This record gives sequence, C-alpha cells and structure tokens, in this order.
Amino acid sequence: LTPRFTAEEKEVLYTLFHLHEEVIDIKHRKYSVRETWDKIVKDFNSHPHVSAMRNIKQIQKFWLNSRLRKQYPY
DNA sequence: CTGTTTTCCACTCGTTTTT
DNA sequence: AAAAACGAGTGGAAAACAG
Repeated sequence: LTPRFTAEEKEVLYTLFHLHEEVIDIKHRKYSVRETWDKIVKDFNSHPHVSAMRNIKQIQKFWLNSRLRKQYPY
C-alpha cells in the first residue's frame, strides 16, 4: 500500500541526516532527540516534490536501513 | 554496583524492482 | 528466471537511567 522513496527524496533525507549528524548518530553523540527527529520529519513532509507523507518511524527506519545496507554517503 | 527503562542494530520476511 | 534492492517487523544487544 505504501509507496517507496524516490531518488530526490532519498537525497533530501540524506542531506537532512548529514546536517543533524551530531544529534541522531550515536557515533557522534560521544538536547531532545525526539524533537530533532520530529524536525526532520516535518522538513521532509513539507518539502514540495514529496511523494507521500511519512511518520517518524518510517523516516527512522530509512535511516537505519540506509546505514545497514551501506548506502548512506555521509 | 543492581535492577529497570530506553535506544540502537543484525537478522529476517514478503514483496517489488533490477540484472 | 535469478538476484538484488526495498519497506517493514522483530528480538536482544547496547546504552542511558534510577536507586
């Protein structure tokens, strides 16, 4: 039922991630995490060329997976 | 320290895209 | 037709927390 992330969208999320590295990545933390994530989700869902609206869980899952499957460029 | 709660990540499943 | 990629669920490791 739910679509997939477009290329452009992936670039957007990657950009946001690279920006807020120091807050969401354990490897940089060593403030509100939830609010930072919410900020990212908001910025994404507000982005014009967005396919579908996502919740915080989906975004986080994309973060986790893109790291797992080693495609996170930053 | 011990014991509880929260957050992160490897493994995997069912489907969909790509070779 | 086979392999790779993708979204998603989960258990338990790792970490953060309370006493």
